[PDB]
Amino acid sequence: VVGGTEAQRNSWPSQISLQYRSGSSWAHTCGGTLIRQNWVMTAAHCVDRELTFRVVVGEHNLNQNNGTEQYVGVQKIVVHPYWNTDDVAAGYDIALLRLAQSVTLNSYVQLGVLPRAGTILANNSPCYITGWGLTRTNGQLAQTLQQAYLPTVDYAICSSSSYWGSTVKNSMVCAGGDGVRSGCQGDSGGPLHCLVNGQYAVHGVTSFVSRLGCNVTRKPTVFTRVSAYISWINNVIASN
Ligand SMILES: *[C@](=O)([C]([N]C(=O)[C]1[C][C][C]N1C(=O)[C]([N]C(=O)C1=[C][C]=C(C(=O)N2[C][C]O[C][C]2)[C]=[C]1)[C]([C])[C])[C]([C])[C])C(F)(F)C(F)(F)F
Ligand SMILES: [Ca+2]
Repeated sequence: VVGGTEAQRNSWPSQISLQYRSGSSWAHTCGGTLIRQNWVMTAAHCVDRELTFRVVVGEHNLNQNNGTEQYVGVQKIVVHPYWNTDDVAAGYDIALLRLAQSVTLNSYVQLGVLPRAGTILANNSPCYITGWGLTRTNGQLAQTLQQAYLPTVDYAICSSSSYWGSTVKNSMVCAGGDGVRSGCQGDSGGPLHCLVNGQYAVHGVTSFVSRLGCNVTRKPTVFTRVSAYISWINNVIASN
């Protein structure tokens, strides 16, 4: 997250850290959202290669014991059928991970609330992106969870030529693009929390940024629109 600030410990209890076995240790590779005691929602591009993964809930500082963490292995990975590894702009960047065990919900570990199917946010809606990604374009990962206010840019504006053009589909959500705040490498798969009628709901799964850099004017961070995949999510969970 570029242009943000450290979040209050455990203030985004649905945020998870997706890590892979790097021989001797574990390395953070993507964010994610806990949606069931044993299911995590993330980006397909985070898990479309054969690696050994684990999920950390109740996390804040990646390098120190905070005393609120729970570590659990990933048992099954379900990538969206239409996803193509080499074509992020086509969309369908979403995947569900079935955990080896159910985590214990408490003050530090909670389920993210999903929007009703088909829900579309008004332009400039108040949202926040959270993650341990780079804090600067070509910078380094954040040790502690960061957050940044990232208001939505509606589809009509986002798909305009001065913005993303045809690269963005209606199955995506754009947010930010002021050249100051944005998602960045390592934030992928994480949540875009939007405040709707007093409650925060996870409207997006962090997907991609421009080749020009993370924080670029008129190049908002692009998210998979969660409300476009509600039926799929429900079907996968029920069949597995
Ligand atoms: C993660 O945290 C990050 N996500 C990414 O890095 C995503 C996944 C694959 C590539 N990507 C990008 O953001 C990159 N964007 C592109 O590759 C890209 C190329 C071209 C176009 C475009 O304008 N098009 C026009 C017509 O032809 C092609 C499409 C759009 C996008 C970017 C880095 C250059 C963060 C969310 C940034 C991660 F991927 F998991 C990571 F941790 F590995 F980084
Ligand atoms: Ca920790």
